[PDB]
Amino acid sequence: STAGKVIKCKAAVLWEEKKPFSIEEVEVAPPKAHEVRIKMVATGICRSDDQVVSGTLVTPLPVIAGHEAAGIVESIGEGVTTVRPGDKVIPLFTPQCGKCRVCKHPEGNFCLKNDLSMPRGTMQDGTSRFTCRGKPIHHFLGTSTFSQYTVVDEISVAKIDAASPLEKVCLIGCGFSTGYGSAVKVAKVTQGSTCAVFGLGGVGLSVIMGCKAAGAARIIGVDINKDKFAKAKEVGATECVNPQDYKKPIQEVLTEMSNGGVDFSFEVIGRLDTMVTALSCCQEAYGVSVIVGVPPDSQNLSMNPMLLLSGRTWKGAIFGGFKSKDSVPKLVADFMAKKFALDPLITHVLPFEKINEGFDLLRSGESIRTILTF
Amino acid sequence: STAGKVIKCKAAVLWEEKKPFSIEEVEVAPPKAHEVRIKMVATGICRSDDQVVSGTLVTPLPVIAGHEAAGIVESIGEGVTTVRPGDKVIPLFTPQCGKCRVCKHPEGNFCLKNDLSMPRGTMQDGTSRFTCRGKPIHHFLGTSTFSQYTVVDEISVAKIDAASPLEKVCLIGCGFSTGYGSAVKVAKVTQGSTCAVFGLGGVGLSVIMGCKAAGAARIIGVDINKDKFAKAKEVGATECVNPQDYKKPIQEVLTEMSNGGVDFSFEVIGRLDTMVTALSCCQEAYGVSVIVGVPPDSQNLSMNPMLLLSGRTWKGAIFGGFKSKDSVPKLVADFMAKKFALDPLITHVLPFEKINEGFDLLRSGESIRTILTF
Ligand SMILES: NC(=O)C1=CN([C@@H]2O[C@H](COP(=O)(O)OP(=O)(O)OC[C@H]3O[C@@H](n4cnc5c(N)ncnc54)[C@H](O)[C@@H]3O)[C@@H](O)[C@H]2O)C=CC1
Ligand SMILES: NC(=O)C1=CN([C@@H]2O[C@H](COP(=O)(O)OP(=O)(O)OC[C@H]3O[C@@H](n4cnc5c(N)ncnc54)[C@H](O)[C@@H]3O)[C@@H](O)[C@H]2O)C=CC1
Ligand SMILES: [Zn+2]
Ligand SMILES: [Zn+2]
Ligand SMILES: [Zn+2]
Ligand SMILES: [Zn+2]
Repeated sequence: STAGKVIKCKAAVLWEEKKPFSIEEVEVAPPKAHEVRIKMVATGICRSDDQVVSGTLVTPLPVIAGHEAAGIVESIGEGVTTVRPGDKVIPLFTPQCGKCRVCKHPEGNFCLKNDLSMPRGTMQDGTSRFTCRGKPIHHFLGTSTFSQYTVVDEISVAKIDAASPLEKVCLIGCGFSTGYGSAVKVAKVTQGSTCAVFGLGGVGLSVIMGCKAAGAARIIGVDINKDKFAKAKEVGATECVNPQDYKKPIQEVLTEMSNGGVDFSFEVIGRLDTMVTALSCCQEAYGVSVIVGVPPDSQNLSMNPMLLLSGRTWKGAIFGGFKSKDSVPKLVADFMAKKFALDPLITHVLPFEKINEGFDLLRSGESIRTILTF
Repeated sequence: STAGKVIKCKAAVLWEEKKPFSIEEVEVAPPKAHEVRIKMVATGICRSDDQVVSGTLVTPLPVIAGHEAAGIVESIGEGVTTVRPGDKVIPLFTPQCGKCRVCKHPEGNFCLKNDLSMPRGTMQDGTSRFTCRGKPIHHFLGTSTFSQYTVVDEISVAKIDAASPLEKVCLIGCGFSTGYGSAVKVAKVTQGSTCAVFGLGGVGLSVIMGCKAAGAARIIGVDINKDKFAKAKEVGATECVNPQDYKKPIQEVLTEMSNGGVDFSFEVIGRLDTMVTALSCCQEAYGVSVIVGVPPDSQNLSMNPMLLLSGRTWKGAIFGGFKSKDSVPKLVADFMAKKFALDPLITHVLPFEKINEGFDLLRSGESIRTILTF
């Protein structure tokens, strides 16, 4: 009988860029029509949430960040049909309305109801469910998972297996699905191909998992932090290279290593220069390069379109190209059936109250995924 | 007999950039091992040849330009197995060695023996078969068709049907195949899709022919020269737009016209700005944009990689992605079988001696293809 009532609970509020989060009481309004209020159980720390703190991923502040999570439905608003109270759910930072031209397209996943392209930091109705110190607080990507309770639109939540371990499957809400799908769905990596993966964090490791699942013969991990190489090899990298070790640009190194360029490359960092390097290192006639990393806000890259004229394909994707609400429950079912592993991404576990310590671990280079438990 | 002897003949020599072609006597050496000497019958004037004159497509000078042609084999060197004297042939500006990693790849066509990436202006053996006034003259793309006779490597020639009309099928050597293949093979335009085509010259009109052949429902032609619109509609454009008629950037106009972005766009001009505009006007989640136009040498474009992160695909191709020696004879057979039309591309037919007048028709906006006859 919190149904229909304001919930007071602890959240991690970001009042200002480049500051620690503030763990303090917020008010969470009850769900309106076609909204769902969720008791959070676990949430991952994704680099994207750090990019909000840095101001390189722009969204209105003050904000409740967090987008990679799982929890249990506390209550549903009028007209909700796809979840019920007590269901295990993953919030969907890329919604799936099922009605727009993108949701109807066989390839498209970047649903037109998204709050990513022109971020408002609201619910679909352009309002906020969060108050803190009597002030309205923004949502983030329609999820806001750094809170003991959040409210999401129905098109931004999926029901998952009632027996799911939420402290693992939260990663299906961002890192795992994004990297894995970038390899298997967006690039469509082929058997016996040579792949290069720039960035060996939680998302790059999931790209290597996808490239190994698709049968790549060679998977070259690229990182300036050599501490990341051991885990990259554990999940399928065949060799790792640190650009800092070489006199020549790493695109020339990777072209040499692959006897004329790789089949597939992935940028999984968020830098303009590595997006161009990753395109250049794929074979000039038939290579494919996928951008996964989030670039610094409003900045343009410079490149020579002759890289494309010879035959390269350049593409990007959100959330591994997966239609979110269709895909997430299937990915959970596949995890439950041991079709892929999440433990290699989880390097640290902390209670929610130690969220700043978890951000310090990511910023130091020491962690892949820290899972926060409520 | 001419076999085994130097031929003295008329060619159009380009001694330096931004000068008219010089019609004069050249000496054409006999073919060496694995070379083919061709009597030219017809050659088209392609914008790429004008870009050599402008200095925006860099190749060593002085040069015999011309790459879109057909002729008859005069003689063969030792070891030639794929053509014989008397055969009708089309020179291949993109070769097909059949042995390199690209030629062996199911998608690749940019054969590693090409003279496009790092142009030397020679035969495969690094020498020239042309002299003029006692000076060696460079080849262009392994073809050099602005000459009564040329010598090509065997991997740069295809045998075609003995009954084909060379004054039309010369366009299968460049413009038609480039535009048609960019639509049907590189973009893989789908039935009922909406396409935008930037540039309505000979290659852009061939892109429209391919989009119509693939069953596109809407084909929007874009040109600053409204005199190009009537012929674009004859070969399948459903509507034409001139960016100069609008207050808003044309990417915004096309996104509005297509109710949120086109399925397929094509840049068929050669400008950095229209390459970015064409990418932007394709739907952000599932759009495909193909670069066909040749950009100005050594210039980089500037773009926001968020255009790709949402889901766009950006790709370019040489020669419509066709593997050149396999494809050109089949395209000629398909033309003989009335599967497509070439007459709509031909606006002017001039004697070879009128090459400069042909180029002035292209520069003035008055022609699509001028065919020069020997
Ligand atoms: N497209 C999408 O849907 C999603 C994109 N993102 C983005 O993916 C990127 C990766 O996220 P995570 O794996 O969580 O981050 P992470 O920070 O854990 O991993 C990035 C890795 O890149 C390495 N790196 C940094 N600079 C480098 C350089 N110059 N050259 C080579 N390696 C370098 C770092 O050492 C680190 O190991 C971030 O930009 C993030 O915002 C994350 C998930 C969703
Ligand atoms: N990728 C490949 O294998 C090939 C590429 N090319 C390139 O394709 C391009 C087109 O070649 P052609 O059709 O022979 O050229 P063309 O000059 O006949 O056609 C170009 C059209 O673009 C239009 N145009 C110029 N500026 C424009 C602007 N700012 N906005 C909109 N329209 C504009 C012109 O009015 C003209 O109708 C050239 O860059 C050529 O070098 C041609 C053939 C093979
Ligand atoms: Zn939708
Ligand atoms: Zn994320
Ligand atoms: Zn080859
Ligand atoms: Zn051409």
